[PDB]
Amino acid sequence: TVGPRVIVVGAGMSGISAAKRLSEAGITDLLILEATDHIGGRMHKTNFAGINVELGANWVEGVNGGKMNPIWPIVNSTLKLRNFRSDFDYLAQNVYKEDGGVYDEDYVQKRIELADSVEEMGEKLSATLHASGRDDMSILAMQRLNEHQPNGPATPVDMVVDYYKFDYEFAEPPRVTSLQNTVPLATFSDFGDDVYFVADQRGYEAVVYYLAGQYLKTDDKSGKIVDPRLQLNKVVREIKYSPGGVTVKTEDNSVYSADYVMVSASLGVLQSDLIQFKPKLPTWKVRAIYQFDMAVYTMIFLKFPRKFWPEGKGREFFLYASSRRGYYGVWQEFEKQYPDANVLLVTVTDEESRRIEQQSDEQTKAEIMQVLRKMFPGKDVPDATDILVPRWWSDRFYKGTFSNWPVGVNRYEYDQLRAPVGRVYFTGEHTSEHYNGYVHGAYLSGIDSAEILINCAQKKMCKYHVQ
Ligand SMILES: Cc1cc2nc3c(=O)[nH]c(=O)nc-3n(C[C@H](O)[C@H](O)[C@H](O)COP(=O)(O)OP(=O)(O)OC[C@H]3O[C@@H](n4cnc5c(N)ncnc54)[C@H](O)[C@@H]3O)c2cc1C
Ligand SMILES: *[C@@H]1O[C@H](CO)[C@@H](O)[C@H](O)[C@H]1NC(C)=O
Repeated sequence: TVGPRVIVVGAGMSGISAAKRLSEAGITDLLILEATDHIGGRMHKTNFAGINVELGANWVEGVNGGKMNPIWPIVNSTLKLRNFRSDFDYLAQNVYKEDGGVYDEDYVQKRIELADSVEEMGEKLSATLHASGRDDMSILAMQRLNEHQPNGPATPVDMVVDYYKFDYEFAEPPRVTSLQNTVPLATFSDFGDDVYFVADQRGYEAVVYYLAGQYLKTDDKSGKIVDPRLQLNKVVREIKYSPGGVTVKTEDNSVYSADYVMVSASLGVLQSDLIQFKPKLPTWKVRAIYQFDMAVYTMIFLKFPRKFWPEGKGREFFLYASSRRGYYGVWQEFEKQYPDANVLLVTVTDEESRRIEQQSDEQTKAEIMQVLRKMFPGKDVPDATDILVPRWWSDRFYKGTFSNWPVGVNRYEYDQLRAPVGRVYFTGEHTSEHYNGYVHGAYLSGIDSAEILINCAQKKMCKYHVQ
């Protein structure tokens, strides 16, 4: 109403957080333009076969550690969102042979232990690397170094173990991933090694909503955010920035003025042509944008006439050691989370995600049936009655699921990513210093971006030195 005006592009986690931090400081003249018809962004639930499941973020990652993960209190104490600790101690008993049945546990255990040791030496190595990133390498290069081979895990069991250890976490193979920025990982180093599966019918998005209703006006009766400051179905298509101020044009031809703009759209959106910047963003910034990775993590859901898979102690997570690396490999059954549901969850990432998103649900269901018959022969496995294939990559407002730190990108040029250009500020998981790719990362990045601008608006200090 009175003071500087900031336009926040996008009402995701970091978007909502940023505006909240801005409000708190006094900058209340905010306008949040959100492309979709809902806040939450990549924190989004949907109805699959009469239950609510997550399309996007599904875990609170990093719990029980030396520092409190800011999302965990909100999830466990404040909203008391239904969630369960994920236990992976029994994967050794649950790795399926490409053709028929499981491997000898004692065998698989060796391979897991071996894999863990190679990664532990990765940590030692990573701890010695110069902070300039000068002597950084891919996770694979390290793996090769320890295993004394021209290659990383090359055999069906080893690979699915490798996939589970890395791909299943970062949504890209070890060979594209920076050793120095994932091994070890601050998310786990700081907040603990535990991850917690949110399975609450309100949605994991309830966290975003909770935060949003601490500064945005909500209807006393229904609870729906009624604040005129949040505008849904507003698709920012052009940002005009000059010494004087900023213009923000949306897709319906509205043009807005403000003193500053906070961009919370994903790295993939920035990488696309969705938001045009006039004038064009400096080279240094563009090169930072296009060198970072916007990975794709696809959570394929399936429902079945009956339950043909093992349930009980250490049965939640099972692997499929395909000879075609990353082929329908990581499986999750929901006996605890959605009792009597008959839903399985297979995760694919990266190269496979792009294929699968592009093909018909039927074609996919077909492929998955085949695999499931091989995993459980001498059982009668019914065709899946329903399939869900989240198409995040294909979606213009996301163009991926989360960022991954790639080999080549050093700490400096990562900072160029978060750096502002004029009155154009950036936020989102991909700007998060130590927690890119994560809900908390997005959440904390909101606060940091906000504070950077607040420091400029109020304290009148606006030179940002990239480091
Ligand atoms: C499949 C998947 C699984 C994941 N797994 C985990 C996990 O379980 N645990 C965890 O901690 N994190 C995980 N994440 C990552 C986590 O979801 C993100 O780090 C976090 O949600 C990012 O929030 P954000 O505000 O940075 O981006 P977003 O949530 O994408 O916010 C951007 C918002 O801007 C909007 N938008 C984009 N373009 C425009 C525009 N042109 N105009 C106006 N609005 C625009 C979008 O609609 C969106 O609402 C997962 C993500 C996905 C999708
Ligand atoms: C979450 O809440 C439960 C049940 O109220 C409580 O016992 C526990 O302290 C919390 N769990 C974690 C991991 O913080």
